Amino acid sequence: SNTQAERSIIGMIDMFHKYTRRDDKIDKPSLLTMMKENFPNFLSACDKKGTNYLADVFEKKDKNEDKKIDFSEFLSLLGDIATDYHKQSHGAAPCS
Amino acid sequence: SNTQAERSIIGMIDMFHKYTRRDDKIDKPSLLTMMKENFPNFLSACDKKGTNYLADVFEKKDKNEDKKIDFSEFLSLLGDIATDYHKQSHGAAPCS
Ligand SMILES: O=S(=O)(O)c1ccc2cc(N=C3C=CCC=C3)ccc2c1
Ligand SMILES: O=S(=O)(O)c1ccc2cc(N=C3C=CCC=C3)ccc2c1
Ligand SMILES: [Ca+2]
Ligand SMILES: [Ca+2]
Ligand SMILES: [Zn+2]
Ligand SMILES: [Zn+2]
Repeated sequence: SNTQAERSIIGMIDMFHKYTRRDDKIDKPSLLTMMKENFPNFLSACDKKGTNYLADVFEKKDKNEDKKIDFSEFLSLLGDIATDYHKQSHGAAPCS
Repeated sequence: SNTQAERSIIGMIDMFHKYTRRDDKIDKPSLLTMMKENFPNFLSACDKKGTNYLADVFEKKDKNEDKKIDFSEFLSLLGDIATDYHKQSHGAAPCS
């Protein structure tokens, strides 16, 4: 009875919870695994452009420098991926 | 060949573009239609709790007060919906 958009939001929370530790936050090796497992085509587009997105993603998104990615910082990471796909839809190259 | 997570991000951009005007932004009646069409179960949970989420969503999310919701403000709206589902998964009531 949920719509495609509601299922996508619910699945986003469930995806976060595949990778969290017991403090409900994602550490660095688990964040890189999450990216490889869930955004491999995005990552491959970046590599084609000469960008290794995994070299700096944790440092860029761990905004409070606690060495963990909490749910708010995870939303910001999904917002960056979504913003790259929105620029592509307007004719930008991937991973711009 | 895209994963479920990549399909969800792509579908999010496509959903934004169902509702934009020619300036790539969503006006107020189209934002309310988008919510009714895409998040009806979320909305129904809010109504059960006595909250009419559509009364104030535009005013809360139009952060630069230009009377349009641009892609950045649309991501913030999806982040609020996702944060409510993340609190529910931790045992909060819906639409808290
Ligand atoms: O046709 S599919 O490629 O299988 C597809 C997948 C997910 C979608 C998410 C959509 N909406 C979202 C809402 C909130 C967060 C992410 C996507 C809309 C359409 C979608 C379509
Ligand atoms: O089994 S389903 O209910 O049909 C489903 C639907 C969408 C998902 C999105 C997922 N990941 C997302 C990534 C980015 C933005 C939104 C969701 C993960 C699992 C999902 C599962
Ligand atoms: Ca952090
Ligand atoms: Ca605005
Ligand atoms: Zn959690
Ligand atoms: Zn656009």
